[PDB]
Amino acid sequence: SMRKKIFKPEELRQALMPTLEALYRQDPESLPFRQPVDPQLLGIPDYFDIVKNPMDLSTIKRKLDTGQYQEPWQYVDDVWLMFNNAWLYNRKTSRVYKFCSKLAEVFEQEIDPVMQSL
Ligand SMILES: CCOc1ccc(C(C)=O)cc1-c1cccc(-c2nn[nH]n2)c1
Ligand SMILES: CCOc1ccc(C(C)=O)cc1-c1cccc(-c2nn[nH]n2)c1
Repeated sequence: SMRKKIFKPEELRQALMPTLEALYRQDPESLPFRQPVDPQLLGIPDYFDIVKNPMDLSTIKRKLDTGQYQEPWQYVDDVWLMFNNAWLYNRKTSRVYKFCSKLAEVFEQEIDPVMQSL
């Protein structure tokens, strides 16, 4: 049979937190992603029009710590949401877009063997 595995939040934290840590350890590349974008402080008033579902590393980390992910796919979705938001909002020539691309390469490398082990 093809059984759907049940995951406990503390098990997801142990398995998935290292993949998030790998993003945070990229410096300077993770710096734009460590806290929610504040459009007022960054002077980008159109941000929340373009980005309907903001996401950032601090939110993902707190969701892992506090057990808000029932399934690993939800964590993976939040990470790709964060990256796709940044590629959407920022220009291809921009520092943040290029940092995003680096983080996404790191994430793809880290998430695949972890998800295979899960
Ligand atoms: C909430 C802010 O989190 C961070 C901030 C900065 C940095 C840096 C400087 O690298 C790392 C984290 C972070 C994140 C998740 C896991 C871990 C971690 N878990 N076990 N070892 N490291 C470390
Ligand atoms: C100067 C333009 O900032 C941004 C533009 C877009 C976005 C996003 C994620 O779409 C993020 C930031 C941002 C936010 C906080 C810190 C930093 C930062 N701190 N050190 N280096 N970069 C960069």
